[PDB]
Amino acid sequence: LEDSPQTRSLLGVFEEDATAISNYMNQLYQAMHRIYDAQNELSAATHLTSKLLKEYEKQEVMSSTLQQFSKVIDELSSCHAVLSTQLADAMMFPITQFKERDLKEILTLKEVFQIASNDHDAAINRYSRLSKKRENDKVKYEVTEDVYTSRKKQHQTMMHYFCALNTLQYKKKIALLEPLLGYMQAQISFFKMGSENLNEQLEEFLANIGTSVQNVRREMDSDIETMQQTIEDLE
Amino acid sequence: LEDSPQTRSLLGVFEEDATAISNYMNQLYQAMHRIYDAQNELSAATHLTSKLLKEYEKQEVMSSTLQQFSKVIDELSSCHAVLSTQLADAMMFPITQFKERDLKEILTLKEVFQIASNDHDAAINRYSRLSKKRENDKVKYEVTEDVYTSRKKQHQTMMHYFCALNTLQYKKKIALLEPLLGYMQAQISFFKMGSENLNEQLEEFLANIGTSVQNVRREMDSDIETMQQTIEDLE
Repeated sequence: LEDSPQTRSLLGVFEEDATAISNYMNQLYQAMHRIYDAQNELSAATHLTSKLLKEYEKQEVMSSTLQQFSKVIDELSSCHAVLSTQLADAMMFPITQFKERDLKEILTLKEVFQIASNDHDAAINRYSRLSKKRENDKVKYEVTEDVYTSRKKQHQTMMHYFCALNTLQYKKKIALLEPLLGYMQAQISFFKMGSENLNEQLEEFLANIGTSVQNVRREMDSDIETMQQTIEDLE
Repeated sequence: LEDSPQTRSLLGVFEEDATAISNYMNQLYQAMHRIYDAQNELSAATHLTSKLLKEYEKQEVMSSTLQQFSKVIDELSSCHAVLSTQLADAMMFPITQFKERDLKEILTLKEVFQIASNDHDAAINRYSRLSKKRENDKVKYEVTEDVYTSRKKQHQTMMHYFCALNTLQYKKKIALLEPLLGYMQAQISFFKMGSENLNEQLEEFLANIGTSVQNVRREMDSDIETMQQTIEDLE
């Protein structure tokens, strides 16, 4: 990449690609952010539900059954809370930093280059203006010098910008794969830990509660017939 | 429960207890509803993220890596979606019906009793009014008959109300245990199915992506030194 024409040409392609990269990563940032918010809210609601079950007693066999449910639910809420903090740290942080630091840096340097470029166009236009007239040896030297200094400035800001565009090609891949790896690793711990808490003893408990429920339903139907009898007698 | 005084007394206790039951179940309804909404949003955001990863190609080795992530994520989004529909059906439905049908029925019957009671007070007051004066054999018979019919009406609405208060004692237990059992059963399938999708081959894939990421980081650092050299030459 020997000269300015070629580099400027390649800069345009890197810039168009950086625009597509920004559009896709912003969409990914938004989707992941919805996952993060939902998992955070799900942890809080699951912990609130376990908290409420404990508060039942603050109005006894039911009390105790609710305590066991509350204990299992609190274990699952811990899984959800650890997953939330790992999603924030290993998934949200990387995609957020790519958007807030890298993509912003690209726009900033693009603008610094735009201004240095406007400044050089002004010097070239002023050179054209002063070329059309008989004038000072001094202003001639100055207008020429301004072309050189404004072009050097334009070139330097262009390369600062092109270097970041080139590095963006790498950050793009890292910022795509890092949050996905972080997300997946956190899910593996969450499903494994949760799944172990949900054992065969817990299933025995659930089967028995199921039976307790069917029994209450039967007793209800039977006591409704007594109460209807009691109503007729009182009438 | 031989007579009206006793029954009315016991009705007051059932009514106070129904008020405490409504306050607690409404709080439980609200907590569970937050769990339901969060799990629904989490399923949609997880499926949207897998959808976006597939769309990457619609701008190749990255393409393929993103496809594998998208496949694993779509499997987890299926777990989340089945859990959502089971939470709606086995947890939200029972606590919702207890609140929208049972608790509402209690308030309705309580009001029907309140009006029948106001009507009897009016007949008793009218009996007092007509007792203080020399008047018709007919109005006397009528005002007496109105006391009897308004009291019978008051008593019947009272018993309709007391029977529902008594049955509420059973529904209360069923509506507490049913959603909790439904919730827990759905969680067991979700963690088991999810956990199996997250196997040792998937862990091999993740370890290799981790390596791919560290390699991109190295290549980046190295290509940045080349680009800085290229910049100096172009200047």
